[PDB]
Amino acid sequence: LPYDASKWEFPRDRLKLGKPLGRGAFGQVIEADAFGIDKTATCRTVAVKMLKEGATHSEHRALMSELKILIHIGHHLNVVNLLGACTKPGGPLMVIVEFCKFGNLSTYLRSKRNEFVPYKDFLTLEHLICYSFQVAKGMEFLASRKCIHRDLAARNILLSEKNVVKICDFDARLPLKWMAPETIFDRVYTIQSDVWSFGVLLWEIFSLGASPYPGVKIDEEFCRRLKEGTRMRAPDYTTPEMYQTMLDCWHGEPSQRPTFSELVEHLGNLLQANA
Repeated sequence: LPYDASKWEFPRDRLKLGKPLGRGAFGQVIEADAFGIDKTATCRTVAVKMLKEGATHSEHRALMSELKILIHIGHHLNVVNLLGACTKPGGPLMVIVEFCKFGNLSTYLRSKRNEFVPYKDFLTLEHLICYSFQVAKGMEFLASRKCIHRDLAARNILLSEKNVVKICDFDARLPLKWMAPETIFDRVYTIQSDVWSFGVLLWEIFSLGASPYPGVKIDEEFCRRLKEGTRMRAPDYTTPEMYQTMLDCWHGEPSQRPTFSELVEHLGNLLQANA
């Protein structure tokens, strides 16, 4: 796949690496200041995806692959965007993306259970609904580019400066809890199964950062219930209409669940109705 170096290549000497933002079995992210990464004379903090010390050609083919997908996907305010890359000889392959200072959404929300009042420092129904709305914008975009997230959860939503929230990958979690029933069973992954996932994320937003299916067992009977119509109860901070939206996204038939386009319209209505 082509890599237009004129548009994307950024000089390693303009990149100053800082503290690691995360690790993994293959990749690793690390904070960094890049000068003029957006054509202006400013030092901008960014997130750098680079390989680990001793990474193989397939780990190398992987980072490079994800680089082209990012270039493919394109730009959207509600995704963690590609800013530039270091691919030429004389250094480590590095994929520079936007840095989101507040971290994933779940961890952030949990931290604000004390700083939250439905209506008026504090979060409010407007925040929770604005984050939901933004994630639907972000997903309507990815769906437009014909991408499927496969694991849409709040830990994969990062919070930046303005209350802008961005999707990435576009304490632990049990990823099965976000899986639509046909995905769990027939193992299919479609955007309509991302909407189910979206519904679980909404639930996380209004439970202020909680784990779905509170203390329930994920046995084969769990997936039976789930396939028959069993569903989570309203989280402590939802709006009845936000909960109704969860039930919609959790529809048995993927075709009957709303489309992200439909959800952007609906959440825009709820948001504006919020005032």
